[PDB]
Amino acid sequence: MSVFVSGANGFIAQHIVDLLLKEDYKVIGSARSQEKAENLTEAFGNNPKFSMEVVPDISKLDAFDHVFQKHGKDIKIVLHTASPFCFDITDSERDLLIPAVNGVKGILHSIKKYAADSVERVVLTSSYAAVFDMAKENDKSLTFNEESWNPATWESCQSDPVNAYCGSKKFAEKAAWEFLEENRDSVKFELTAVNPVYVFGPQMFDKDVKKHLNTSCELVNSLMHLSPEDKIPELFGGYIDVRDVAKAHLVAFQKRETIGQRLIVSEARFTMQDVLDILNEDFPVLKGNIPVGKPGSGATHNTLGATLDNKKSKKLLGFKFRNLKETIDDTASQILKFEGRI
Amino acid sequence: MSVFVSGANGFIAQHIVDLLLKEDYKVIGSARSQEKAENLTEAFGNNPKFSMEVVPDISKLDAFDHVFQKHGKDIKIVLHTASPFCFDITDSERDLLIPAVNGVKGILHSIKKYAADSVERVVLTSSYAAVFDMAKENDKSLTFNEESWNPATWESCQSDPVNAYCGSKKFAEKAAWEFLEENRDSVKFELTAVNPVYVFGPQMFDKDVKKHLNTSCELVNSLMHLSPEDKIPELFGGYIDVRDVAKAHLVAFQKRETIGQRLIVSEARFTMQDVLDILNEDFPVLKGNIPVGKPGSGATHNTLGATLDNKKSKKLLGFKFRNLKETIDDTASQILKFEGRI
Repeated sequence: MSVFVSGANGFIAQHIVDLLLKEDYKVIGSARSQEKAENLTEAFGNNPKFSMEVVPDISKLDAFDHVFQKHGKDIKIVLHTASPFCFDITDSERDLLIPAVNGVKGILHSIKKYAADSVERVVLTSSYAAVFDMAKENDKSLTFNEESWNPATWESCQSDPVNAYCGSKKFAEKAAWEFLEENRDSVKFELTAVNPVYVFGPQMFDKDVKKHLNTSCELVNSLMHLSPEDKIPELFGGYIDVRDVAKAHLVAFQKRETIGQRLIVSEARFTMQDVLDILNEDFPVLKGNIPVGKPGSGATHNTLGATLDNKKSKKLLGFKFRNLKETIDDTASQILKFEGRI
Repeated sequence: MSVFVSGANGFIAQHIVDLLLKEDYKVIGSARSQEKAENLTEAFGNNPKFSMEVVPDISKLDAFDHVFQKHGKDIKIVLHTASPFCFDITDSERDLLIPAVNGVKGILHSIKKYAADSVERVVLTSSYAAVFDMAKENDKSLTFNEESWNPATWESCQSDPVNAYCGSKKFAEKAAWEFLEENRDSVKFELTAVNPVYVFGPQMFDKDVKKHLNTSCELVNSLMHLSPEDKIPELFGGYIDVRDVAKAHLVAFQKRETIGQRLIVSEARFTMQDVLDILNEDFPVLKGNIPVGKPGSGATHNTLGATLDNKKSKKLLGFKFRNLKETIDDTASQILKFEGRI
């Protein structure tokens, strides 16, 4: 009853390890170096049921061979949360697209060779970037669901860095499904994809906040630090708390009904205005020091773009998600506690 | 006199090498790998006036020690065009900001250590990203010039990946001027920064087009492959032809008047509509197959944002720049001829 979590030091991944250990699973994780592996096992307080392997570069196809060669008979569940450790914008194909695809193909081929009969479930951390149409998010008449796929092609997505990045998520998820479709009679596992939107919420450990804020929580951090007259960035998307994302990964491998499914983990829509309203209303230390904008004109009070219909995902997952106030509260409070501002 | 060109296989740098050889300089370049080094020397016809050294990682502070130790007495000009390879958007400080700064400090420390009395001129390839205020580029009432610096701070630029990247360019260039200020008595060299906008134009060699289009020319390529009913991306900026950027690097070290200067190399403003108009007007093979948009509504006919005042740079450089028609024509024609469409 052992579970392998790749890139276990990640924002989402640390919460996954946390939940797994609280549910009395044995957990094996990967990090890019011995130091990082040690830091994490120490952070969890040398739990006997938690062990780490070192996997320095997941962009290589043989990266996960040793772990499955050494522990393959013992691993029942694989939660592949790790993404290629770095990328660049020139030669998108060689430096972003190909590594993204191999980053998924490698671990699956490791399973096929050293654990074709023991691994029962694989959950892939995907993204809403593999689902949506970036140019059509603002179209109120449209609806996107679990069956929606990013329309960008291998060639067309290379237009600019942002499109290329979202394209890499599509082709990464596609390679997973393709591997299983073709190797179904050669592997025992079933596959599920978890597709988060913008991920907010507290870091698993308080020390992390200084270095390890993800892209979404960085947006909150910057808002907290803007002057009263500073401009408000224009952003629209779904939001989800990191703990709900972590919980969804467990439900993804635990339930029969999540087999072969893409699960969009999103609670509702937001804009930066919605985040600003919460910051102002909930944090006396910030009130008067940050921008105010136009209170109550964000997506928590209005329909501002395409409908994200993840009712299937919600039904399948079977647990209620944290709202924006709660996730921003926890995110902001943790940063303010790290800054000693209380 | 022997001119050192870091990252000599880059889009701009290949043109710099071409120009230098034509003016009968001896050239030493660097590339991240032996393969790339050998590919470049081959492409230039195994010209014995041109040699290549391997420098895998420019952010390691001893990166360039070997080249300047063995060639320091001979190297009189340094054209630092290389930027860190790879980046990451979660830990922007560790994976983007610090490497950018060290990618500049390293080579300058190498020069101080091994070529303090011989290197006479250093030219840094910086960027208009170090000059502009991204949020104010919109505002017609505002002007940016050679004395303008990106207002983003080390903390504030970390708000998002685009801002972080732009911030990294600021801090890289800042480190260069600071190094010279603090070491003026211990080094001989004078410093010049070249700061390009969006760089369009033909690759030095035709075979490259398949893999090696930079971010800006990738925009042109993507426009050439849109259907008549596709929507056009919304983008505003300055433009410059790659050959003019390359020439400017030579002028930047050849002239006395460019000592201690930041030179913004930009001809005029553009939007994607201006690019579309050129593609439709000059290429029968594209017209009727790509969007038309709203012809003549672009930045070549209208004022659509802040004024880029580089009159000082243009005067100091002393040569006229190619216009948008010219640079897009050459970009598209090379792609079309590579696609056998002519």
